[PDB]
Amino acid sequence: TRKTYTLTDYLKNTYRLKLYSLRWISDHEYLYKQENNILVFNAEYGNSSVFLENSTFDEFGHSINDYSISPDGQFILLEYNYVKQWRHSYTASYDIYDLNKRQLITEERIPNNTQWVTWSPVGHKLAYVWNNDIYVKIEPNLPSYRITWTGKEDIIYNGITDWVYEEEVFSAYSALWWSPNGTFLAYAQFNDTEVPLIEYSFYSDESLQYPKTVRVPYPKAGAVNPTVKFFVVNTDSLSSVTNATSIQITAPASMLIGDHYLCDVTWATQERISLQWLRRIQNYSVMDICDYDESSGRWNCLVARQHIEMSTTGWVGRFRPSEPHFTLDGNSFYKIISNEEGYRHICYFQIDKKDCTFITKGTWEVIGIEALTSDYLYYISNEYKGMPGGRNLYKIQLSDYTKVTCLSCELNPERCQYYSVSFSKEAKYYQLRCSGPGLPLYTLHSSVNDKGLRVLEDNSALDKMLQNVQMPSKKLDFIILNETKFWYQMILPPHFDKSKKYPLLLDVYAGPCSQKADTVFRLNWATYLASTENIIVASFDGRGSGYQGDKIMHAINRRLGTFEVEDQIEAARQFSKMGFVDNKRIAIWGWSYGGYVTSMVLGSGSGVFKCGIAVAPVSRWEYYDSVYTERYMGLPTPEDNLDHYRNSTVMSRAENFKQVEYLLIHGTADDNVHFQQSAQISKALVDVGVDFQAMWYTDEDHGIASSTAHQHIYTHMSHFIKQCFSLP
Amino acid sequence: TRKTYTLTDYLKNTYRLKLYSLRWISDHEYLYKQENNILVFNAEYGNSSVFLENSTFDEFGHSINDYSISPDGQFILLEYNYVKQWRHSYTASYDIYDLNKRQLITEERIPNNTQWVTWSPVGHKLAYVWNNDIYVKIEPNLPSYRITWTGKEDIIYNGITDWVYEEEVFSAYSALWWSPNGTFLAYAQFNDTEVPLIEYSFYSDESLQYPKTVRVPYPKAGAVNPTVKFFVVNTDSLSSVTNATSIQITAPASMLIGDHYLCDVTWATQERISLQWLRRIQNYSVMDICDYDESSGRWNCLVARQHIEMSTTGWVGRFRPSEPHFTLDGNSFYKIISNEEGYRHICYFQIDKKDCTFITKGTWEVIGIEALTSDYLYYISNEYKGMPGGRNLYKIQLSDYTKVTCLSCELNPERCQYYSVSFSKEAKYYQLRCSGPGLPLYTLHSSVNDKGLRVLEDNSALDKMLQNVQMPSKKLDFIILNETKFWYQMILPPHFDKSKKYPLLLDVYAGPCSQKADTVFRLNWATYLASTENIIVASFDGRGSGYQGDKIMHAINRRLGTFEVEDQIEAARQFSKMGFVDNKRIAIWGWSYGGYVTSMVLGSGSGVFKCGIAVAPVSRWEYYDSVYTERYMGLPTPEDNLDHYRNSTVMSRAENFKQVEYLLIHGTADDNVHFQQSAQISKALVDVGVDFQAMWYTDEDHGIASSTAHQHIYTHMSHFIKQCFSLP
Ligand SMILES: C[C@@H]1c2nc(C(F)(F)F)nn2CCN1C(=O)C[C@H](N)Cc1cc(F)c(F)cc1F
Ligand SMILES: C[C@@H]1c2nc(C(F)(F)F)nn2CCN1C(=O)C[C@H](N)Cc1cc(F)c(F)cc1F
Ligand SMILES: *[C@@H]1O[C@H](CO)[C@@H](O[C@@H]2O[C@H](CO)[C@@H](O)[C@H](O)[C@H]2NC(C)=O)[C@H](O)[C@H]1NC(C)=O
Ligand SMILES: *[C@@H]1O[C@H](CO)[C@@H](O[C@@H]2O[C@H](CO)[C@@H](O)[C@H](O)[C@H]2NC(C)=O)[C@H](O)[C@H]1NC(C)=O
Ligand SMILES: *[C@@H]1O[C@H](CO)[C@@H](O[C@@H]2O[C@H](CO)[C@@H](O)[C@H](O)[C@H]2NC(C)=O)[C@H](O)[C@H]1NC(C)=O
Ligand SMILES: *[C@@H]1O[C@H](CO)[C@@H](O[C@@H]2O[C@H](CO)[C@@H](O)[C@H](O)[C@H]2NC(C)=O)[C@H](O)[C@H]1NC(C)=O
Ligand SMILES: *[C@@H]1O[C@H](CO)[C@@H](O[C@@H]2O[C@H](CO)[C@@H](O)[C@H](O)[C@H]2NC(C)=O)[C@H](O)[C@H]1NC(C)=O
Ligand SMILES: *[C@@H]1O[C@H](CO)[C@@H](O[C@@H]2O[C@H](CO)[C@@H](O)[C@H](O)[C@H]2NC(C)=O)[C@H](O)[C@H]1NC(C)=O
Ligand SMILES: *[C@@H]1O[C@H](CO)[C@@H](O[C@@H]2O[C@H](CO)[C@@H](O)[C@H](O)[C@H]2NC(C)=O)[C@H](O)[C@H]1NC(C)=O
Ligand SMILES: *[C@@H]1O[C@H](CO)[C@@H](O[C@H]2O[C@H](CO)[C@@H](O)[C@H](O)[C@H]2NC(C)=O)[C@H](O)[C@H]1NC(C)=O
Ligand SMILES: *[C@@H]1O[C@H](CO)[C@@H](O[C@H]2O[C@H](CO)[C@@H](O)[C@H](O)[C@H]2NC(C)=O)[C@H](O)[C@H]1NC(C)=O
Ligand SMILES: *[C@@H]1O[C@H](CO)[C@@H](O)[C@H](O)[C@H]1NC(C)=O
Ligand SMILES: *[C@@H]1O[C@H](CO)[C@@H](O)[C@H](O)[C@H]1NC(C)=O
Ligand SMILES: *[C@@H]1O[C@H](CO)[C@@H](O)[C@H](O)[C@H]1NC(C)=O
Ligand SMILES: *[C@@H]1O[C@H](CO)[C@@H](O)[C@H](O)[C@H]1NC(C)=O
Ligand code: NA
Repeated sequence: TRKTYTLTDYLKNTYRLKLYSLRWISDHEYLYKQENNILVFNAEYGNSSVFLENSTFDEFGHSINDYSISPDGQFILLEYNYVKQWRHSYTASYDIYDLNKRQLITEERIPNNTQWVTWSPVGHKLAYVWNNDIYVKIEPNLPSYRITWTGKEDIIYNGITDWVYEEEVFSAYSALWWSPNGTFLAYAQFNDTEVPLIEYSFYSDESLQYPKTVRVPYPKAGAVNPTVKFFVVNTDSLSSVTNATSIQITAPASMLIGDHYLCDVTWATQERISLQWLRRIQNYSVMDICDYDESSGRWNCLVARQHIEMSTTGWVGRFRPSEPHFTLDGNSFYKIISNEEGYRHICYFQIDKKDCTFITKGTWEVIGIEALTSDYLYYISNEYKGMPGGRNLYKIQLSDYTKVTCLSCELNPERCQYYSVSFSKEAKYYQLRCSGPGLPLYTLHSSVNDKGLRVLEDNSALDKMLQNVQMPSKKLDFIILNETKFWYQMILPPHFDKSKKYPLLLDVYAGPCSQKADTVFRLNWATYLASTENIIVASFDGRGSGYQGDKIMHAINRRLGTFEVEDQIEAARQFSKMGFVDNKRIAIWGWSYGGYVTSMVLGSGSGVFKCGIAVAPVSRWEYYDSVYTERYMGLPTPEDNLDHYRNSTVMSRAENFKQVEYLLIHGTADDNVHFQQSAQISKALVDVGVDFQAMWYTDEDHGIASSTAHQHIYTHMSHFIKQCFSLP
Repeated sequence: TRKTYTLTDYLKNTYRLKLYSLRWISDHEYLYKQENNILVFNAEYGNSSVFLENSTFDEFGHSINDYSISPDGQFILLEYNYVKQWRHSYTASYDIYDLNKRQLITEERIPNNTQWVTWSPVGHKLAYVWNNDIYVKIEPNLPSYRITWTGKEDIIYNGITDWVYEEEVFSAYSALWWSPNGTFLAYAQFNDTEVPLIEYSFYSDESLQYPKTVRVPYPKAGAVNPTVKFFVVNTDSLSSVTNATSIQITAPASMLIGDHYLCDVTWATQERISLQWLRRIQNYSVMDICDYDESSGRWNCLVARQHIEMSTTGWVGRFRPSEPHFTLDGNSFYKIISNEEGYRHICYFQIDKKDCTFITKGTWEVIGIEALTSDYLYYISNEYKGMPGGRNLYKIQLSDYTKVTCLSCELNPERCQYYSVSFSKEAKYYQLRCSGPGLPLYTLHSSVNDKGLRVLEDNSALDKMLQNVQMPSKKLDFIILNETKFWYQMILPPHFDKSKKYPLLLDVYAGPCSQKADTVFRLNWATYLASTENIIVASFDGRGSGYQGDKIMHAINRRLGTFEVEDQIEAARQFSKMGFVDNKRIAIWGWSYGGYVTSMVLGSGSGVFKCGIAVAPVSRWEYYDSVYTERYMGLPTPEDNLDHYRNSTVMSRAENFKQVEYLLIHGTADDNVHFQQSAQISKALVDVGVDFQAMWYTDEDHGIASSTAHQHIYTHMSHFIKQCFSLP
C-alpha cells in the first residue's frame, strides 16, 4: 500500500515543485540562478557561462536578499536588510557592485531604509525613494539629485504608493515611470493628509514591554480618499540646473469635478506618455495622451487624443482599466476592452480617433496582451476548447486578423492547458510556463519560426516521487443553471468510488472576477484532505466570477453578499444530487473574500452545511477599503447604496449560526482586513448566545504566512474539519 | 427524583442569596431599602418608619443608579447617568433633593461627568471632583468653591486616583479625606506626566467605522511611576473673592530620597492626621502624625511621632501597611502588624513612643480591627478551632488583655463559621453577617451585654427552594507538606461515593495573601460542575497564601511562579492518590493570577493534568503593573531581580504544553491584564508547534462580566471541561 499525501507532506514541502525562473537581459540572453551561481544562458544554443560566482559576496557581511543588474550589464544592485511592509512594499539597504572593475562602490551610497529603487530601462541611471522623496543618480558613484522636497511620513508620498494605491490600484509600491530611453522620469504624488488612520496593536518579541500602536492611512468605504498629482522631470537636465522642474500633468476637467484616481501610466514613445484616470464612481475612465513640447518644456494632452472608457453594467476593467500597448511609432495602441456582447477583447485605436476596431471576438476572453512586434501581437486567452479556466498563447497577424495561430494549444494537450509566457527583450524568444493540469513544464521557443528549442524543466524528479504516493484526481466540469454553464472543480480522493458517499468540503473565494475552477496543478491542503482524509474538496464559479463575460461578472454589481453567496449554496445542493456526497457531511471554508462568503452561507439558514471555517473574513463592507469596496458597491450613503451596505453584513445573520459549527480565525496585525471585522462577528455571536470556535494569530497579517503560523493554522483547521466529519 | 444545580441555574440566578444591606446613620438607627422605599429602623426595638417613599422620584426623568443621604438626613444625593471606568472609578450626573422642603435643588448644580462626590462626615457639605479638580459646596443650593486649578486629563489628578493607585493602593477612585467634623478636607494629587500609556483597540458598536484606541497611563514593572503630593484645605474659611489655600504636607526625608507611594490616610482627631508612606521597594513604610498649628495655619509632623514599619522577610502589610485605629483623644492607636513569629496581631502604640505593645498573640491572625471603645476593641480573626479559613468576631478588654470574648463563635457553630460585622456609630449595636458554611444569616446585636436582638434575614426562602435540588457538599481539610499543614476544599457531587472515581478540577488563584479554602457558602460554576456533571472541584492554599503567618505568605518573596505553582501540582498529585479521584481526569483552571498559575502548571511538564483553562492570565511579570508586581518581585534590573522576572514567564514553558489540552481566553479591552499577555502566550505556543484552544472576548475587560459574555465564557468552558473528561 502506497503512502498518502499527508498534512506533514504539505506543511514540510516534502514534494517540491521545481520552477525555472529566468531573467531576460537582452534579446537572446537570460540569467538563471543554479546552485547560488548566477549563470548567463544563450537562448539560441542553450550553452552557459558563470555571470557571477556564488562566492563573490562571501565577505560582504550581509545576507543578500535579491539582486538587479543594470540594463547595460555594467553594474549589479545588491539588496539586503530586507524588511517587509505590506503586500508589495518593503524597505532595504543597497550596495552597487561595479562588474567591470569587480569592486563594490563605497561612495555616495544608496541610503539605508530606502523604499524603492530602479534602474533606468537603458544604461545605468538609478531612481530611488527615501523618506517619501525621489532621488536620481546619473552614475552609481556620484551624488544624488533630489527631485522632491515635500515627502512626509504617512502624509505625502512621492514616487511610492500609499496603502490603498499599493493594494487596490497599482499592485506595487512603486509610483515612478522612466521613459523608454530614460530621459524623463514620471511619478505620482499621493496626499493622505485627511485620510483616517486604522490603528492596531503590534506586540513584537516578548521583550517589548509596551505594545506598539501601528497607525496607517487607510480609507474605509465612503471615507476621505487620498488625492493624487502627476509630474514628469527631465533627468538629462539634472547636471545642468540647480533644481530641475517637475512639470505637472493635471487630470482632465471630467475627473477634477469630483474625487478620482490615477489608475494607469504607460509611456508610448520618448516624448509621449499615456495616463488613465478613474472617477471615484468607478464606471467612467479617461485616457489622456500627452506630448512633450520642446519649446515650452511643458506636456500637453490634446482632447482629440483623449479616450473615454465607461460601463453601463458595472465598473471599468476587471480590477481596473486595462493597460495600452503602443506600436513603435506611438500613433496607435492595442487595449483589452469589453465588447458589445460583454466579452473582453483586443481593440485597436489610432491615438486621435475615438472609435476602435476589435481584432478578436467570440464568447471567450483575452486575459492579457503579452508582446507586440511590427508584424504580430501575442496574447493569452481562454478560447481553447471553450474552457474559461484554461489559458493559451496566441499570435495574431497585424496585417491580417484572420490569421490567428495558437502557439501552445497542441504542444502537450493532456498535460498542459494553462500557460503563461515570458518573452525576451525584443520578443525574439519566449519561455512557456505550463502550470497544469499535469506537472508544470517549462520550455523555450524561438519566435522566428515558433520552434521548440528545448525543455528547461519537466519536473521528472517530482514525477518519480509521486509514483509512490496515492495522489487525488481533479475533475473540472460545468453544471447548467438558467441556461448558463457554471464551472466547478473537485479534488477527488484516490480510488474514488461513485457508489460511495464522501464528505464534501466547499473551498470558496467567490470575489468579483475570481476563478476557483481551473486547470492548474496544485499541491495544497485540499491535496491532503482528499488523499489522506478521503474528503471531496470542491470549488465553484457562480455569478460575479471572471473570464466569462460581463453578464456573469457584473451580476453582483452593487450587490455583494447576494448571488455569489446563493450560488455557492446552490452548488452544494447540485453536488448532493450527484449521488456520491454524504448530505450529512458538507462543510464550507474560505479566506479573505472567501471568509466573508463562508460566513454569509453559514448564517443563511440553508440547512445545507454542517460546519465551516472563515479565515480573515470581511464582515461589513464599511470596514473594508474605499477603492475595492466602492468599485462593486458604490458609496455607503442614503443617496447611493447604504441600504445594501447595511443589509449585507455577517453580523445581521448571527442568530442563524445556531444551526452550524463555526471556526473564526484572524491575524491580529492584519492591515488589510482589520481584526476589527472578526471582533465584530464574535461580539454579534456572543450577543445572541451562539457557541463557536475561535483562533487569533498574534502579529500575523492577512497572509498568516509566517512558517510557524502557517503550520499552526492548517493543523488547527484539520482537527476541526476531521472532528466535524467524525474522522479518526 | 429532584433536579440538579444546572449551568442555566448559575447563569440565570434561579437561586438567589438574600442580603440585608443596612446603612448606619447614628448610634441607634439605620437605613434599609425595602421595595424601593427607604425605611429607617430603630436598632433596639426593630420598629421602622418610611424615610423616603419610592414614588417621590416618579417624574424624575432619569433612571437613578444610587442614592446618598447626607449625615444629618436633610438631603439626598441622586446618582444617574452612571458610566463605568475601571474597577472602582466611574462618572455620573448628580442631583440634590431637599428632604424637608420636598424639592429638587435646581440652582448651582453638581456638573455632568462628575468623577467623585462625597458628603462631609457631619452635616451636609459636599466635595466633588470634576475634570480632575476639587470643588466644595458648603450648602447644596450655593455656588461651589474651586479648590484646585491644575487638573488635567491623564496627567494631573486632584482628589481622585490614577489607574495604579485606584487598583493597587486605595481600591477606590477617591483620594479625598474629610476630617471627622468636616472642617478640613485632605486630598492627594497624582502626577502621571512621565508614566507610559498602555494602548489598545476598542471596537464599540458595529456602526463605528474605525476602531478607537484607548490610552491609559499605566506603569508596568520597572517603568516611571506617578508622583504624589498631599494637601489639607480649611473648608470653614473659604472665600468667593480669594482662591483657597491648600497646605502641603511633605513626605519624610526617608521617602523623598527615592520613588515612593502614599499608602494610607487616616484622621486621628479634629486637628490631627496620620499618613503612611511606602518606598517603591515596599519593605519600608513610615507613618507621620501631623497636628494643626492654629497660630500659623500649618500642619506639623513631629519626628518624635514617626513610626517605622519594615519587613526583613517580605513586603509590608498584606497588600499594604494596615490602617491605624486612634483612640478618642488621638494620643494612642491600635494597628495590625506582623509580630516576631510573623503572625499578624494588634499592636498598641503611643503617638510619641517607638515601642508598641502586642495585645493579641498566637499562631493565627487578626483579619481586621472593626470597632474601638474606651473599654473594648472589636476584631475579626481566624483563631477559632485553629481554622485559617474561618472568621469570627471577638472583643478584647483594653484594661486586661487576658480577657478575650468570642462574640460569634457559638451562635450557630454548624451553620456559621465565617463572619463579617457592621457596627453602629459609637459601637452600641452590631450587625453580624454569617456567610457560611450554611446559608447566609444576618443578625442584630447590642454591645452592652452582647444580646442577640433579632434575625434580620435567614434565607429561609432559599433553603426551601434548595430542598428540591441535589446540592453538592464541601469538604474543608488539610494536607501536610514538610511538617506544615496547608488547607484545601473540595466541592463534592451529591450522593458522594468514596468507592467511585470522579474526575477532578483544580480551581486555582494562589496569588500572594490569597485564600481559596474557606467556610464560605457559594453558588457558582463549581456548584454546577459538581451537582450536574459529577466533577470534584478542589482548591488548595499553598505557599504564598494568606492568614497563616509570614513563614507561609513570604515564602514566594522575590520568587513568583515558583513555590505556589509547585504546591498546586503537589496538592493535585496527592488528590490523585486518593481512592475517589480518577488520575486520568484531572484538570486545572483559574482567572487572573490563577490564569498565570494554571499556565505555569500546564507548562511544568508534571504530567498530572490532562487539560486546563487560563482566563486573562499574566504571562510575564514585566507586563503587569509596578505597584502589585514590584511588591513581590522587586525591580526588573540586573542589580535587583531581572533574572527571576525572565525565568518565571509562561512563554519559556511553551514546549511543555505538547502533552496537555489548553484553552486560553482573554478580553480585548482588558485594562488590567493587557491582552498582550495572552497574545504573547499564543505566539510562543505557535512558535513551538503546540495546538491549543482560544477565545477572545471583543471589548470585554478583566471581569468579562457583561451579561452576554459571562454566559458565553462559562458555556464555552463547560464544553471544554466536559470534552476533556469524556462527559456527554
Ligand atoms: C487578486 C486581485 C487581482 N486579480 C488581478 C488579475 F485579474 F489581474 F489577475 N488583478 N488583481 C488586483 C488585486 N486583486 C484583488 O482582489 C485585491 C483585493 N484587495 C484582494 C482582497 C479582497 C478582499 F475582499 C479581501 F477581503 C482581502 C483582500 F486582500
Ligand atoms: C484582591 C486584592 C486584595 N485583597 C485584599 C484584602 F486582603 F483586603 F482582602 N486587599 N486587596 C487589595 C487589592 N487586591 C489585589 O490583589 C489587586 C490585584 N491587582 C488583583 C490582580 C492580581 C493579578 F495577579 C492579576 F493578574 C490581575 C488582578 F486584577
Ligand atoms: C555560447 O556559445 C557561443 C557560440 O560558441 C559563444 O559565442 C561566441 O563563440 C565564439 C567561438 O565559438 C567566440 O566568438 C566567443 O568565444 C563567443 N562570444 C561570446 C558572445 O561570448 C557564447 O559565448 C556562449 N554563451 C555563453 C553565455 O556562454
Ligand atoms: C496635502 O493636502 C492638504 C489638504 O488636506 C494640504 O494642506 C493644506 O495646505 C494649505 C496651504 O495651501 C493650508 O493653508 C491648509 O491649512 C492645509 N490644510 C490641511 C488640512 O492641513 C497640503 O498642502 C497638501 N500637500 C501637498 C504637498 O500637496
Ligand atoms: C526645488 O524646487 C521646488 C519647486 O519649486 C522647491 O519646492 C518649493 O519650496 C518652497 C520653499 O522651500 C516652498 O515654498 C514650495 O511650496 C515648494 N514647492 C514644491 C513643489 O515642493 C524646492 O524647495 C527647491 N529646492 C531647492 C534646493 O531649492
Ligand atoms: C532619448 O529621447 C530623448 C527625447 O526624445 C532625446 O532627447 C532629445 O534629443 C534630440 C536629439 O535627437 C534633441 O533634439 C532634443 O533636444 C532632446 N530632447 C530632450 C527633451 O532632451 C534623447 O537624446 C534620447 N536619448 C538617447 C541617448 O538616444
Ligand atoms: C447636564 O445635562 C443636562 C441635560 O442636557 C443639562 O440641562 C440641560 O439639558 C438640555 C437637554 O437635556 C439642554 O438643552 C441644555 O443645554 C442643558 N442645560 C441647561 C442649563 O438647561 C445640564 O445643564 C447639565 N449639567 C451641567 C452641570 O452642565
Ligand atoms: C470642628 O473642629 C474644628 C477644629 O477643631 C473646630 O474649629 C475650631 O473652632 C474653635 C471654636 O470653639 C476655634 O477656637 C478654632 O479657631 C477653630 N479651629 C479651626 C481649625 O478652624 C470646629 O468648631 C468644629 N466644628 C464643628 C461643626 O463642631
Ligand atoms: C528590602 O528589600 C531589598 C531587596 O531585597 C533589600 O536591599 C538589598 O538589596 C539587594 C537585593 O536587591 C541585596 O544586596 C540585599 O540582600 C538587600 N539587603 C540586605 C538584606 O542586606 C533591603 O535590605 C530590604 N530592606 C529591609 C527593610 O529589610
Ligand atoms: C421606634 O419606637 C420608639 C418608641 O416606641 C418611637 O418613638 C420615639 O420617637 C417618636 C418620634 O420620632 C416619638 O413617638 C417619641 O418621641 C419617641 N418615643 C419614645 C419611645 O420615647 C420611635 O419613633 C420609633 N423609631 C422609628 C425609627 O420609627
Ligand atoms: C508633573 O510632573 C512634571 C515632571 O514629570 C512637572 O514638570 C517638571 O518636569 C519637566 C520635564 O518634563 C521640566 O521641564 C519642568 O521644569 C518641571 N517643572 C517643575 C515645576 O519642576 C510638572 O510641573 C508636574 N505638575 C504639577 C502640577 O505638579
Ligand atoms: C557554488 O557554491 C555552492 C555552495 O552553495 C556549491 O555547492 C557549488 O558547487 C559552487 N559552484 C560550483 C560550480 O562548484
Ligand atoms: C547602514 O547602517 C549601518 C549600521 O548602522 C551603517 O554602518 C552603514 O553606514 C549604513 N549605510 C549607509 C549607506 O548609510
Ligand atoms: C455610474 O454609476 C452610477 C450608479 O450606478 C450611475 O447612476 C451612473 O449612471 C453610472 N455612469 C455610467 C457612465 O453608466
Ligand atoms: C485663581 O487661580 C486661577 C489659576 O491660577 C486664576 O486664573 C484665577 O483668576 C484665580 N482667582 C482669583 C480670584 O484669584
Ligand atoms: Na433575639
